[PDB]
Amino acid sequence: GRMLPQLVCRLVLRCS
Repeated sequence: GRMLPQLVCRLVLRCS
């Protein structure tokens, strides 16, 4: 995984 399964939800946290 990593940078794929959370690339979206993180996207939120991408900007976190």
